[PDB]
Amino acid sequence: MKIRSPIVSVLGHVDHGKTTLLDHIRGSAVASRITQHIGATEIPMDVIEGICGDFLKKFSIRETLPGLFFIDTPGHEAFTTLRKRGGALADLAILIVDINEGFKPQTQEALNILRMYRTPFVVAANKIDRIHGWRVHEGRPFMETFSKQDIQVQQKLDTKVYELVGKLHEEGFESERFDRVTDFASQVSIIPISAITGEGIPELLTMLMGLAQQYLREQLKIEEDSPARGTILEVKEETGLGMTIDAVIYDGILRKDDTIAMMTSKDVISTRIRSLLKPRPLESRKKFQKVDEVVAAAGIKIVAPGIDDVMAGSPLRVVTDPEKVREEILSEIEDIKIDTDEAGVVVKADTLGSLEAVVKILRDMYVPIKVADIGDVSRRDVVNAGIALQEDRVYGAIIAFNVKVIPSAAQELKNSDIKLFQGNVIYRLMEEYEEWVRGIEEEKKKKWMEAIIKPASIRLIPKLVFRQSKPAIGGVEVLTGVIRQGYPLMNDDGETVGTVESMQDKGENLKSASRGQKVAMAIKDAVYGKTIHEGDTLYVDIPENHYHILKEQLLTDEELDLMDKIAEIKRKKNPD
Ligand SMILES: Nc1nc2c(ncn2[C@@H]2O[C@H](COP(=O)(O)OP(=O)(O)O)[C@@H](O)[C@H]2O)c(=O)[nH]1
Repeated sequence: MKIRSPIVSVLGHVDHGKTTLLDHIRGSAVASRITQHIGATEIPMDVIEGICGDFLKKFSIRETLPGLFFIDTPGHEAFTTLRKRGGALADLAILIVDINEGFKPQTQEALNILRMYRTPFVVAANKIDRIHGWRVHEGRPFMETFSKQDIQVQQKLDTKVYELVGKLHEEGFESERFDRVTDFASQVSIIPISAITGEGIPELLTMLMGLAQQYLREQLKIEEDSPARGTILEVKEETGLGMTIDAVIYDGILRKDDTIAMMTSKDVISTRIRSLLKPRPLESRKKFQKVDEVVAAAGIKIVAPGIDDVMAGSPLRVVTDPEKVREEILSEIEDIKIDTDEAGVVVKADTLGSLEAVVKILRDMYVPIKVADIGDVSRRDVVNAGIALQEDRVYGAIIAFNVKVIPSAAQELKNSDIKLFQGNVIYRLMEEYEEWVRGIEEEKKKKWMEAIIKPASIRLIPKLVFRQSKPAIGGVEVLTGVIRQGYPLMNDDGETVGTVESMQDKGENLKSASRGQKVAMAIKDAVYGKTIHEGDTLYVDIPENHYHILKEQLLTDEELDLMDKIAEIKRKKNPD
């Protein structure tokens, strides 16, 4: 057993500086007296100590770590592909943000995933050299170069830092410029830097080491002779070689003659490795260097037969026991794909990692999942959604992340009832889904409220009697509420006097009457001069069970007052 290098991802909105930042650290390494990796950069502890001043001396873990293994983040800003059995492949992260631009959509998306997988991170407020009036002091610690700026320049920088603090706060994260942090464990540390200039990088790396000191212990233990465990980051063609796999090994050893298992779009496969390729060491004509093996804390390119359909994000396992590896990979993938008869909600994502991100977020929002898979929305996805709609329209929806819609499914989707949420920003999709369930929720109650007998009051206008009884008919004025056709009416003493049979507003047939409308009303079972009298006030005879639904669904002010009045009336022969 040994302690490996913490794996570090660099996340952030396009053009905010992820690449430039990595190149600068790479450069400080290149300029010294280092193993090369495919898709990653290892910065040895001695290099880190050379960049960080005596500032690093406060962190004892530096004496036990080999260095920091930076991931040169995947294809097209994927980042969720940097996955591992359970959560993130990265042990730590740097969230880069342009200090002059502020938080952008991609920035918030990364922030949500970092919180989701509880990955410790630091925030690098990049491009400080672009603040008006800034005088560059090449590769110097932030504190040193900052103290040489004009006072109004120092102030402009802090204004931008506090804007970031403001944004992180709205997002549920307390934070501060790194040197003003009071609780390192609960506040995000913000390090202002210039990736192009090198300014601030020393405190940036020092804070990363601070994150390691605070959080990383057993997660870094590796068994260097155990069968390698890794994650496939890319599956791509390479000139002269066929399909190739770029992977990061996070535990164990991978040898050039090993058999490795992985997941394809259909099943678990294994392949016997032909070559392990790493970049040329620092006038060979070869683009790569062959290697016999590699030990955890490595990025490698693998050449092996039928890997065309291997999924990016798939676990990579050296095989000892064929059945155990297969079931172990299947169980992992099983919690991400999903296809059952129960629940509802159909999810489609562009990659395994993204699908996993959506599935987890949904599971946190306690939304059941019927289908979750990779690929464009299909007719089958639509049909399955329709099936789930049957037991709550809350599930009659398809959440499609960075995926297109198959024409066949487009047509199937023609008939409504099936809501389609499309987008390349996970938090927005979840935002939209909630405000969607929101409406569906209101549209539901209002619907069952229409079936509830509400409070309403009526006054029998004197001298406007058109029929004494059988259908009793007379002029009426609605006092409070909304009297409806069918409503039961009761005496001032709770005695039932009849039901509203029909109403008419001048020449209009009304099923509902409100305010002080005054209409000719027919009251079934009532008889003038006997059970009802001119001038009387009549009240809706609200049922007990219906009355109780004052709390289970609450209604004008006058209506409220009336409800109490109606309660007082009926309480004359049965309290409550
Ligand atoms: N002035 C300035 N430009 C920077 C800085 N960091 C990055 N850039 C520039 O911003 C552009 C995009 O950033 P880049 O690292 O290349 O790619 P990325 O992962 O999308 O961030 C490039 O033109 C960089 O040269 C910085 O600190 N200062």
